[PDB]
Amino acid sequence: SRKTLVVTNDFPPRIGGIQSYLRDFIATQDPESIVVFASTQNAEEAHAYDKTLDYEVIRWPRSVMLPTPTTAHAMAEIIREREIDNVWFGAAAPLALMAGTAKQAGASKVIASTHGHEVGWSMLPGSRQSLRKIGTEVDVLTYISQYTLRRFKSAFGSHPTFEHLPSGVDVKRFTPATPEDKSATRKKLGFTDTTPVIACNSRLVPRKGQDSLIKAMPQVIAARPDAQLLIVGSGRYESTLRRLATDVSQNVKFLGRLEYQDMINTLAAADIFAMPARTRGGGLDVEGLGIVYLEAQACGVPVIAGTSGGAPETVTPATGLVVEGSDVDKLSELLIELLDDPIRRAAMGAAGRAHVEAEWSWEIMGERLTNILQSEPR
Repeated sequence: SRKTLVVTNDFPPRIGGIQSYLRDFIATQDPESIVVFASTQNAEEAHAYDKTLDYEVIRWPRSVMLPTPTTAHAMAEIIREREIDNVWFGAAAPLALMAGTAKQAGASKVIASTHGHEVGWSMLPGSRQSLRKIGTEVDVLTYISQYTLRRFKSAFGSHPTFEHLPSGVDVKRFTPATPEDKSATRKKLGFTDTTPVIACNSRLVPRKGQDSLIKAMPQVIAARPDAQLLIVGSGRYESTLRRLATDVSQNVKFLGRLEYQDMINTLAAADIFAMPARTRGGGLDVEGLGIVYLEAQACGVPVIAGTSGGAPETVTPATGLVVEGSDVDKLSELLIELLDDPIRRAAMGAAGRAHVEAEWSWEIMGERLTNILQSEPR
């Protein structure tokens, strides 16, 4: 059994995408084979959280962990003292620059995780050479999607192996609603069993395409006058969305950021999950993990996904439809068609559930990580 040190600037109790990603992947592993070396944003909250866990977390008493000589030496000391076999950098850039030190300290395998923003036109000076350095010293680079892999090109060079490691989804928490619960959820929203419901769970930013959905609504309600769009989440773009929703305000609900279970109940009672993510910000504002699509499929709800980044990779033609987010006419058409086709929706939702069970659960994804951490070095 190989022992892994996870070196990361991103770790709970701080909330975020990489925090959730690492927290959940670590949880799939044998706790005796895991040590975490993490930065500390709040020392009292960090300590309280670490007490709940069954594996060691060593806190670096800095808000930000940086690849300095003293951080390198501190890491090296942990590698020697805890007899570490693997060093897994939670984010490749910049911390995986300490990979050389990790190996000198006794680690026989270095893994580094990418998240999709390492390569782009806003890259800082020195960054391309850093990615090369990281590449030569890292044995396994994990990547979240085929899209990101393509975007890297040969930035990391010829040494590392690339392993696909997207997020899993908790298929026990996200689960299809019973008819009774679905009816009760709808009643609490002020709807009935026949109300056409489109749900969108996501941060309220232009990228997620809540604006596209709102703009499609006039056409959708012309076909289905009682159709309801549920916008679940919070973010800077809220006031724009509300402005955009003015002339369809009776058919669009802003539910705010909902409590976890309430959000699941709402998602599971919907007819369609729709998030037509589009790529913006000169190509730099792109969809990464697409977790909301996985959650929807786990709840047995048909999905409308955008063409942005790795979003299409989370669905199959059997579970969802991919749409160009900026094509509002095509979006409303797709929405109307699916709302008029309950038989297909039931089949798409059923296929959605089967798809996440077979390829997206934390049990399935956990196996991939176990292989990376427990295999002999190349």
